[PDB]
Amino acid sequence: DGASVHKMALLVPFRDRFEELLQFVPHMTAFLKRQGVAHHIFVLNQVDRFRFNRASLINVGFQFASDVYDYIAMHDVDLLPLNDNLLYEYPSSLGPLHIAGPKLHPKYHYDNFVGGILLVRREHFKQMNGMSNQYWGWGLENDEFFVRIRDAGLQVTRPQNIKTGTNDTFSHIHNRYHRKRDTQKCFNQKEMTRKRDHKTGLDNVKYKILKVHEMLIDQVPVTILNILLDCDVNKTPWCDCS
Ligand SMILES: O=c1ccn([C@@H]2O[C@H](COP(=O)(O)OP(=O)(O)O[C@H]3O[C@H](CO)[C@H](O)[C@H](O)[C@H]3O)[C@@H](O)[C@H]2O)c(=O)[nH]1
Ligand SMILES: [Mn+2]
Repeated sequence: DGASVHKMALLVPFRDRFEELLQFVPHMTAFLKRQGVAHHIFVLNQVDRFRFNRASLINVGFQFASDVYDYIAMHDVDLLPLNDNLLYEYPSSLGPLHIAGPKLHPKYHYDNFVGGILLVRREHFKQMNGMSNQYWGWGLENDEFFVRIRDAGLQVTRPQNIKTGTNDTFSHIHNRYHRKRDTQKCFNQKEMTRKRDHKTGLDNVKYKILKVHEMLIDQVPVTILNILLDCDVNKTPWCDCS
């Protein structure tokens, strides 16, 4: 019959979370198969020694993923949906589809939280020049992206009529001592990362993909990108506070 189907690039920024990944892959694969979502998991493995930069990794994963994927899911590796009514569907013309809304997320409950699991059309992501590159270490990168969404004249949509709440919609298995949040600030990080970034994004992220690995986990194919991010210490020296 030849019908076209939407295809989701599941982008998972990643470093030192193997145990999480082993739970993530079978869970998401089963979950998405149940709702018939065609997709592939890309593990975006940061292999430079700078601080963790999930936003730049997402930009890299976006560039790498084939054009056949017409939308992406920017997805934390430790955050699993427990409710089948969370549809990972092709977002509407309105803008990004935010799965892990503040009324459903176990921890983050502010109105404009768009983190955890955020689905974006290829065209919309392109239109916004992707994510800022200036976020090294934990925090703020999704909040700046929220402003990009608005500046592009788009809106965030979230699932409606979800009956579960903050305690039973997602599993967030992330112990703050086990997997520490890198909240250090150095140089003028605080002042700079709190400012909207009109200068960097998808179009100027600097990197090399050193290696592409094809992995199977219990028969499920997953792609690993070993990504070497570059840091310009003349611009973002807080990529390394050592
Ligand atoms: O050293 C790290 C740090 C993070 N991650 C990945 O990045 C994801 C998000 O990082 P955290 O789990 O450490 O932070 P939070 O639990 O506070 O998550 C929220 O805060 C982050 C702010 O940086 C992101 O916005 C994220 O989407 C949002 O759900 C992780 O799940 C994991 O997939 C790694 O792989 N290695
Ligand atoms: Mn987490």
